[PDB]
Amino acid sequence: NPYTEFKEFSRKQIKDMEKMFKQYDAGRDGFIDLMELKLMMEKLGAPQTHLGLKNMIKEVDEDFDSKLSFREFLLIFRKAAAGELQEDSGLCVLARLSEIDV
Ligand SMILES: [Ca+2]
Ligand SMILES: [Ca+2]
Repeated sequence: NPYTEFKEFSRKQIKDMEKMFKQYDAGRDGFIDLMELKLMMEKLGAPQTHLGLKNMIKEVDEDFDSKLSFREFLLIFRKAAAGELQEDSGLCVLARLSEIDV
């Protein structure tokens, strides 16, 4: 339940993040993998290097399967709002360029 874990976000914000997550999960498997993340960053207008994509995932990949669950996607926005993302890092750019202002 993301609504009890991520209290810093409104329901509308979480739903918007859910909508974006689902947009880029091309295979409907419930995850964003590296290839899917590559495509998302391309379509946001800020393509990332292969290693940069890997490092983006690694920062929030709590179950070490090299792909992002919806919970881990939310962790990106939590980190952005906790002041923990490095200036102009891939994750910072993702959070900025999404329509979601946390
Ligand atoms: Ca997927
Ligand atoms: Ca994972």
